Amino acid sequence: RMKQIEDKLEEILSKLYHIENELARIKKLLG
Amino acid sequence: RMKQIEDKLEEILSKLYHIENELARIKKLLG
Amino acid sequence: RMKQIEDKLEEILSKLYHIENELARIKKLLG
Amino acid sequence: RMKQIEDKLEEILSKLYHIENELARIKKLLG
Repeated sequence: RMKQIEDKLEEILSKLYHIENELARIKKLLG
Repeated sequence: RMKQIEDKLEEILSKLYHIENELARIKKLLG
Repeated sequence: RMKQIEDKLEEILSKLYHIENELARIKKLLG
Repeated sequence: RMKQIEDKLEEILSKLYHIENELARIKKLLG
């Protein structure tokens, strides 16, 4: 339950990693 | 006390899925 | 120590709320 | 698990702060 809990949070922690990658493109796209 | 925990998680999940495509959209909007 | 966890998932939850808005605003501001 | 969960949540906290911060900017540029 708990290891399943900390697993979803490693998940959440990566998508979040992806969104900054993307505000990283946007910035390009916008000068 | 605890189903709540994994219930808010699927929900934090769902959001980031929303955000996912919003950025997709934003990327598109921009190029 | 388990109400702690939840009250954080909520403060995460909420920031995911505002995030949705920044991007729907960014979204309109170009389209 | 206890320390470990609350080693990640506050890494997601921190991260929401900066993705949020990053969007403030996207605003100000965009108008």
